Amino acid sequence: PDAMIVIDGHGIIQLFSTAAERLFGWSELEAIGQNVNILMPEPDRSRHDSYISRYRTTSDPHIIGIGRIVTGKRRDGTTFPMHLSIGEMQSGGEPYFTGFVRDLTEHQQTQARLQEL
Ligand code: HEM
Ligand SMILES: [C-]#N
Repeated sequence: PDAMIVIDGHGIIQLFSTAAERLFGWSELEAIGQNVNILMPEPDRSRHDSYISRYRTTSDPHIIGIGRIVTGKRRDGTTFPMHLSIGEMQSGGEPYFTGFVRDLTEHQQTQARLQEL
């Protein structure tokens, strides 16, 4: 039951788990109705809707069901690495996407500390 975010086909946050609140700093009510791009930094932020549009038309997976590390952005403006897995679903005839997130800040810190010593 980690950080899970569900968005519609236009990238608007539909569900936002409790763990996602603790990780991103946004309450579920504040997040719901916002675009998922509020969780990442630029350039990705301004680019995110184009990535979603691209996929929706080419039916071309780039990261759907792949799993990878990106940098996300918390409410206070701080950035952090996180592993992200996007899953695709359908409901009411329209696409929905789910993102499972695993915070990796601690890992990056440990790795960094071990490097500097
Ligand atoms: C918060 C950190 C995130 C960042 C930095 C990020 C970044 C990106 C990038 C760079 C792409 C396109 C990659 C490519 O075309 O190779 C992309 C695509 C997309 N993202 Fe995100 N994303 C984030 C979170 C999310 C979340 C949480 C969702 C769903 C809950 C989501 C849904 C999508 C979808 C549906 C696409 C298009 C899928 C595809 O191109 O196959 N993203 N994202
Ligand atoms: C986006 N992944």
